[PDB]
Amino acid sequence: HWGYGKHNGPEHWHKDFPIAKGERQSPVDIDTHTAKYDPSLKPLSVSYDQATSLRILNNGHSFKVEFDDSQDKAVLKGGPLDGTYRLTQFHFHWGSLDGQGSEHTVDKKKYAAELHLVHWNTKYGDAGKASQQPDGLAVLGIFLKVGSAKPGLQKVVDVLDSIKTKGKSADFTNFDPRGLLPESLDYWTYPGSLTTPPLNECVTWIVLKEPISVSSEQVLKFRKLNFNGEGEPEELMVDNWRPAQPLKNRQIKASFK
Ligand SMILES: CCCSc1c(F)c(F)c(S(N)(=O)=O)c(F)c1F
Ligand SMILES: CCCSc1c(F)c(F)c(S(N)(=O)=O)c(F)c1F
Ligand SMILES: [Zn+2]
Repeated sequence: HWGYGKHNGPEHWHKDFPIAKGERQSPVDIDTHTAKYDPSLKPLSVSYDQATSLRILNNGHSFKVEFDDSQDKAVLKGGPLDGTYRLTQFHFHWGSLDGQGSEHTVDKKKYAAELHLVHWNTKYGDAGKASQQPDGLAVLGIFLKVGSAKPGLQKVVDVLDSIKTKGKSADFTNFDPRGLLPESLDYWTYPGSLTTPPLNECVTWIVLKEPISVSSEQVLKFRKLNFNGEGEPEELMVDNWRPAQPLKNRQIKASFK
């Protein structure tokens, strides 16, 4: 199985998923000085008022909150996107210590963690079929820095003890993902990929400029999770991030400055 260790981590993924060495892999370093301000980009429209979270689970590579995406309830549009994308899940990537954890970097800076709110293009009817298309998914990426607590994250942090090992899950209703957003929706965008196997090149990335702050106690709880299933050797779930990949011919566009 793929993972993040020395023997099954990012440098090994290309042997099962050759698109790892593709032309539009993610994440990337965002060079804020070469990114092109595009005055034609729209404001992002984040419409999460009717979101319905359902469950939270530890899948062995992160923890994920899944939403009811069977109706048009929590949708992303505007910005660089054509059409309408529906929120299906969010998850995080984070480090073994505060100076690393994010997948995207900004001028080579790593953040403590990165939140991925994952949406699929409604013209493809559902998430799996969307992941097979070059404009199938839109992932809103938000950086986490350690400082003051994010009140809206606490409901997530407080349930993680119940999903410590791979395969555990719990009901998780009435979680409002609006409480995980920073004030500004200024963003960078570029065409890329899933950052884990199968690494499909199906993602329009929209990475917010403004990080959210979370507390040390909040991120500490992420680090208590385990990659392993209950009954296997204990390997804390930390450093579940893919390093920056070559930008190749791509431009990163900015909605601002
Ligand atoms: C302890 C030995 C691990 S076996 C293995 C592996 F090495 C990989 F690199 C992969 S990969 N190419 O998906 O990382 C894999 F799926 C594996 F099962
Ligand atoms: C087939 C799509 C389901 S798999 C998946 C995913 F949904 C992501 F959001 C990501 S991410 N980490 O790019 O947001 C990912 F890497 C995945 F592999
Ligand atoms: Zn992710």
